[PDB]
Amino acid sequence: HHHIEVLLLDVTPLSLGIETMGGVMTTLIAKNTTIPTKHSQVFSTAEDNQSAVTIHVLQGERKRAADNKSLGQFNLDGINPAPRGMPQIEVTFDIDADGILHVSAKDKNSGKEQKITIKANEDEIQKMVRDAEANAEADRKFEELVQTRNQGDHLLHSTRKQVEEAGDKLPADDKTAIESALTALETALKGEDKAAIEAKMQELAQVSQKLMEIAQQQ
Amino acid sequence: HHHIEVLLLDVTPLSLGIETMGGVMTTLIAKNTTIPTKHSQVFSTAEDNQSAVTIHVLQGERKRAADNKSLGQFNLDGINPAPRGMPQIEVTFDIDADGILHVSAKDKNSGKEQKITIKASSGLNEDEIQKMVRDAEANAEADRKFEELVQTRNQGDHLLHSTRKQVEEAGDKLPADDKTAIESALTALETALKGEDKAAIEAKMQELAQVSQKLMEIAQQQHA
Ligand SMILES: [Ca+2]
Ligand SMILES: [Ca+2]
Ligand SMILES: [Ca+2]
Repeated sequence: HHHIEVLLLDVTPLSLGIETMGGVMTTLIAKNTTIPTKHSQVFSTAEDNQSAVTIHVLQGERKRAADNKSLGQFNLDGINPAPRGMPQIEVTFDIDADGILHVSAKDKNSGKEQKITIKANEDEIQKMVRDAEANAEADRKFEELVQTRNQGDHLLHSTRKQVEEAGDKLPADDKTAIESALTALETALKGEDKAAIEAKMQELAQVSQKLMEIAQQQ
Repeated sequence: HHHIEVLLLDVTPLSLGIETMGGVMTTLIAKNTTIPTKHSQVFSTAEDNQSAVTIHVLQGERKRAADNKSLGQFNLDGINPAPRGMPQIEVTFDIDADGILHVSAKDKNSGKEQKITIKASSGLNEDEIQKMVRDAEANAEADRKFEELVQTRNQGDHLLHSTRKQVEEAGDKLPADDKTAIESALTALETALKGEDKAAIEAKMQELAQVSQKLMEIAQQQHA
């Protein structure tokens, strides 16, 4: 008989994750995930030629990083120069039967690896859960906003880089409309309105058609 | 000394897991998990001295394994003899940036390892994805009931086998009335396991506990 059975030794009381760009908690191990378990996800740099990243370990159901429990922090340095998004940093959360959490960060290109060990009531747990359930909508809105923001900032930077290396190819009126749309996006990014930013991204995208060809023709 | 960001925004459309004992889907990677990601969990054999396990890979939200889509299957052979629950088999689901799912299984005692690669589009299409979601919300209560029933059944099966082993395990320092009453409770439990009622089975487990004091004592002395 070829059957396999689930070992259930324990469950996690709260979500476990790391802080990512925009000050948001990104979950590696969700609440009520069976223990022992090993989850890992791949992340990247937020800047061109960024040489190091900070892993800030968080516990809780809130979306804003400061609104959760801070478990620990460590750095991964020696990341080889590359555009943002290029380096691949694998972050692993490993929970054993002892309930002891191990967090590691590993660069796949350079092989460099760093890690920490994190040790460790019901009233505080339930307070965190209730507090999360009370603010749930604001938290969701914040999360979506952050994602939209990072996307927009990316769009802004990339479009400006291609505009600078475009000339003198890129024509007059196109460059004017593009720069105006870029300014518009930049102002939208400071706001709390997700829809306005989506709108500005779309607007910048619709005056940007020629840029693609120009960069492609070399 | 700067910010770290999510590499891809892509997420898994449906849960990914394997079939476990009782024909139930156990999820390794939940629906809407960001990619690339790697999840691993430890499982074991369901029978004594079992030499192999079948890893049956499933995609979907249903609790009955067959109600989900089968992605692929492979066997992990060469498992050294041991009681059920003893071998430690680590199953890993790894989705890369390309969205390709790699499933591996490794027995820790024997070091044996087997794996398969599952391509995208060997899963459900967008329409099928939405259909699966609807079907799961429609059947959620029944699926949950089936799942709980399966867990209860497996606990009961364990108790049955273990108690019968204790009788087998010496096991006749056990007197007249006791062996009979225990075997009767075991038969009652075993027939209850055939039923669809979780509470009835739990009841038979407790009742079996009420006839087992002498077994407990004898075994306690023999081990100690
Ligand atoms: Ca099975
Ligand atoms: Ca994960
Ligand atoms: Ca950060």
